[PDB]
Amino acid sequence: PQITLWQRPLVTIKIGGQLKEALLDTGADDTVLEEMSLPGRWKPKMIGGIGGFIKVRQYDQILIEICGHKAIGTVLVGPTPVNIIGRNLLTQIGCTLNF
Amino acid sequence: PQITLWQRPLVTIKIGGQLKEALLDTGADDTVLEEMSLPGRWKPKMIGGIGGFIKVRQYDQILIEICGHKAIGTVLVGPTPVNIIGRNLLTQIGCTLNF
Ligand SMILES: CC(C)(C)OC(=O)N[C@@H](Cc1ccccc1)[C@H](O)CN[C@@H](Cc1ccccc1)C(=O)N[C@@H](CCC(=O)O)C(=O)N[C@@H](Cc1ccccc1)C(N)=O
Repeated sequence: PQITLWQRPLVTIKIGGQLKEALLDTGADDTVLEEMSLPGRWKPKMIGGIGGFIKVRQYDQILIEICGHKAIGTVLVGPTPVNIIGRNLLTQIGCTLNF
Repeated sequence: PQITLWQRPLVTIKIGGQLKEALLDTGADDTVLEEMSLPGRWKPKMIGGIGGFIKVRQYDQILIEICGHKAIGTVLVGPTPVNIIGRNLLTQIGCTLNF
């Protein structure tokens, strides 16, 4: 699809059998989900944003469905206020900016 | 034009007589620029992202040129690590997400 930006580019995703809303973020290298019940092993990570920094949980090769389009890749889980879909997944589902 | 997301979607902006590089960010409601010589009156403000919050200086009705495209709007100035073009200005240049 095509999405205009008058509103947040919020979308439905499905991950670890659960349905969640998530923001399509071109300013994010990574995908960061709020605290959630995810299965598998992980590795400790530190990431940065406008406010400062937070510690995440690195989940690799995780399946996720974004607006009907499936992708596998790294998913970070931590103290973020919004679920964020970053370029590691945005490239996957073939998403582009247009103007 | 069309911008894929294999690399950060960085663009050349001109503002206040000066040339900078700014990141096209669909996850940002607002435009936030690093500290810069900007003329005029402004108003304190507090904003948040991953990591926490920063206080910015708010400039209303500032002209800015993005990849050739002229737009006028609010620009925020403060301790952001990088230049961010937000949805307030992204609408003004007809920018959309596509996938
Ligand atoms: C900037 C304002 C107007 C306050 O909006 C946001 O903060 N919007 C955020 C959405 C949000 C919604 C609700 C609540 C809080 C936040 C986006 O995530 C903003 N996108 C960029 C804004 C930005 C870019 C560059 C520098 C500072 C700030 C971002 O933080 N991108 C992060 C997303 C998190 C992530 O990718 O894991 C990023 O790529 N961070 C990199 C790059 C980096 C590294 C170290 C320091 C600074 C940046 C990283 N791997 O840490």
